[PDB]
Amino acid sequence: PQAKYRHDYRAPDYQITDIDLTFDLDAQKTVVTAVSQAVRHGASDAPLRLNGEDLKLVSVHINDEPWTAWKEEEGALVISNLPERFTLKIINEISPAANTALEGLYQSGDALCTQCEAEGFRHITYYLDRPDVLARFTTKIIADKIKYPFLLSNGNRVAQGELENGRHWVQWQDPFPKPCYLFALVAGDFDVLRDTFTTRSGREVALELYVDRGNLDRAPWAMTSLKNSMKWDEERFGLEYDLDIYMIVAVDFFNAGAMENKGLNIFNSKYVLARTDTATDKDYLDIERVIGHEYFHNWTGNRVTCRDWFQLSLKEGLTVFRDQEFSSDLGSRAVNRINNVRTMRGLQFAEDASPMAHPIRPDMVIEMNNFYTLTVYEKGAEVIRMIHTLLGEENFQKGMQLYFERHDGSAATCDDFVQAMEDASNVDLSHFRRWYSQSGTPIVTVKDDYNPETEQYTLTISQRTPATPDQAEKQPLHIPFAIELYDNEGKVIPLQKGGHPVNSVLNVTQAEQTFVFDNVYFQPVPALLCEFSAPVKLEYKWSDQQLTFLMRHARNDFSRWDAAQSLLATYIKLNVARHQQGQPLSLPVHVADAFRAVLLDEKIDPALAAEILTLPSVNEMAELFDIIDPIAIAEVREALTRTLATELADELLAIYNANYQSEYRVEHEDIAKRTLRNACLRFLAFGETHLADVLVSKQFHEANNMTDALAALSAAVAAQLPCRDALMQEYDDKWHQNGLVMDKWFILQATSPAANVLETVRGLLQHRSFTMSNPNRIRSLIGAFAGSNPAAFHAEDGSGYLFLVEMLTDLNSRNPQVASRLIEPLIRLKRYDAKRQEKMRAALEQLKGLENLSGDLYEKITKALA
Ligand SMILES: CC(C)C[C@H](N)C(=O)O
Ligand code: NA
Ligand code: NA
Ligand code: NA
Ligand code: NA
Ligand code: NA
Ligand code: NA
Ligand code: NA
Ligand code: NA
Ligand code: NA
Ligand code: NA
Ligand code: NA
Ligand SMILES: [Zn+2]
Repeated sequence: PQAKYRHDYRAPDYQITDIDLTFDLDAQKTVVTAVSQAVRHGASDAPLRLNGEDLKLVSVHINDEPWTAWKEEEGALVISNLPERFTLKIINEISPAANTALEGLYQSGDALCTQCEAEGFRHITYYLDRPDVLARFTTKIIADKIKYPFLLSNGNRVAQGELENGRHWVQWQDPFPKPCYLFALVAGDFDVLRDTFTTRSGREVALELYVDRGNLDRAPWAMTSLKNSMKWDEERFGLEYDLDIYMIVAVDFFNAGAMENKGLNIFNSKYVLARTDTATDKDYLDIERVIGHEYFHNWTGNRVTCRDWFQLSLKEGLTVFRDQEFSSDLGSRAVNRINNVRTMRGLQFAEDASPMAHPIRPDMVIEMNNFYTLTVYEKGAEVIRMIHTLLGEENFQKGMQLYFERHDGSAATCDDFVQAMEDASNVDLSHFRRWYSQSGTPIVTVKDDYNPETEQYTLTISQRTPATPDQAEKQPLHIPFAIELYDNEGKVIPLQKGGHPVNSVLNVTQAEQTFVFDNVYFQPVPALLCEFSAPVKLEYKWSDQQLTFLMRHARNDFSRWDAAQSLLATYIKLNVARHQQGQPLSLPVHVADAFRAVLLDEKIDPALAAEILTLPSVNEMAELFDIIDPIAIAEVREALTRTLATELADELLAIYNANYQSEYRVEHEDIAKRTLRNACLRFLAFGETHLADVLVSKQFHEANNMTDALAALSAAVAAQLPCRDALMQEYDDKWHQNGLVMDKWFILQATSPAANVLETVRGLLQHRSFTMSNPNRIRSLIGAFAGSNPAAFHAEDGSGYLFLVEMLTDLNSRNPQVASRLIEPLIRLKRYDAKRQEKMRAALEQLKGLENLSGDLYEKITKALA
């Protein structure tokens, strides 16, 4: 399997302008008839090369003439001797029931549905399966009426009929030209939640959410969130929906989260279905996020699409940015920002130091489904947010408007978007463009000096990006570096120089530079990299007192949280070293007192307090170190929790009781209170055992919502409380028939700190609620074990690695996309000690030798073993 390179992009030899599809649907054998109107742009002797995978070709016609000048090659149908313009007709057969990979047309329970992004449409018929080929689609679907009473595709229904033998048909038309990755088809029997939204200018849009029979009680929040997405896009970005109908279909078998197929989004049911007894606050907010995300793609992705897949971030980084702004505007901006930063520092930074490192706009790709990454998505969004930071909101929106004005109806590039932003704002983004082409995380080193004689404060800022596995050459970036200087009373010192205000976003563009501020009347405590203003590692020699001062005084909530993270980081590192020496946890009294102050400060937003009181995950902890000791990290996180639970016991219980709420509501103030309360409960669970057991079991049994029940159950597991087994069995007995709800329980099994967790996880492969056929089950058990139980996954005997090899041996053949997702923990081997590294290598070597190794795994394994 051969890499493709961005620099090899060339406009296509042929275009397709219109495609008429007919599906004669059956799960065992579907017959597809595709009639395309084509135009040659290249040389008269260049053949038409159509992509196709696992198709059974029945016939090829060119202007109704059966064609002889063609051949099939690996992954292609190559047609020679064509006129300049012509009708292509292909008939081919496919087999949805055999499609375990869930790419193309496949079966989800009794439904048939598609997933075409990135290169799935070629599993349906022979086509120019590349996103710079846009065409107007009409789609006729013919099927058994009892099995498939609903037959859906993109756009509007234009024709309908009934046939003999209990078959019927429906034809759809979508007036907007699209790349084929945005094609969708769904067939099945559903309950349908129907509603309407009227856009700002008066267009009435029929909203239809299709869910499995019996699930309509779990549909209203997703519908509500769609309507909120539509309104918000109008208010913030001035964008309205452009069709008559908006359909969403929730399917249980889906490799990823959700898909923005024009007018017919297809969602993993995990990001649709919610009721207060089945879904947590975090599920509600995830659903809101993802519904929004796919909606936002209607403009950033569909009305302007991608020229080639190396431009994926053009839509994904921008659309994540939009989903984050949506979430932030509707909810707590601080909490949104905190948690996006946790993901960047804790998961994205790890990718950017791994063998799979790539720039947000990749240069080389073997399997494009491997590049739906933290980097393309989350770091992509940080790059868009940097543009926002540099331009300001009004200029940013002018840029968005210029982008759409230039590129509406076409496929564009990352560079086109940056150019629009530059031209509309008159901000020079030439240097900035290097964020698109350079991989790895910049390290920004800051030193300071205060000169009491001149009242000048000098920051000396330096940057460098270390080399990564993919790029040996690195250069300085245009880093927007936001600061705020605090005096001894906690007030902001105005930033200025030579009598002029200075913008608080510093342009850090060189390897080294100095910034000098005047009229600095007191030695400042700085807030540096405010609101994580660039996706960089910050090296600054903070004192504990500067950090506790920020936790008390900083103006932005985010900076209060971030100061706490820097305070903890020091002691996390101390205590990992101590764990390796066999020593107890050491923590200064003044660090504990800082957290006591947060617990007792009645001015602090509970949402913020809750996040300060949520320790960094084991993934965020791992980013503090060059070589990761995952056992020491897990034990340190546990010991730090135990120490704070003891020290803060009375305060924790008082805050726990004070935030009790008898009504459950999905409302942001209520969520914040509950999050603080359950944060307190987490510490209490790790305190004196008897009290813990009582609090936790009572919360579980008395909870009137899944947030409170799960928080209690999760604490019982994490602290290994006496009540654990009984509560876990109760949840199983009550919820085993509900896969989404059981996913939570599988995650808690997989992430258990118990000594025999791997034995228990292996046994759960035979659980009544588990199946290797369902990506969500796989990810909640196997994936959570490998990815979120690094202490057990990285057990010294290598047992974790061998278990993952066994699972991947199956998944490599069954569902390579899910396999590739699950291999990630193994490809980080260079972060671990020599002995783990050798075992991880031997596991990778074994996988490399699989018969029929998928391209998905091959790409990652070869990078890892280099
Ligand atoms: C591969 C696709 C399911 C990903 C989708 N375009 C998203 O960003 O939500
Ligand atoms: Na020709
Ligand atoms: Na076209
Ligand atoms: Na799109
Ligand atoms: Na808000
Ligand atoms: Na996240
Ligand atoms: Na988020
Ligand atoms: Na593939
Ligand atoms: Na420029
Ligand atoms: Na200094
Ligand atoms: Na990490
Ligand atoms: Na089972
Ligand atoms: Zn997306």
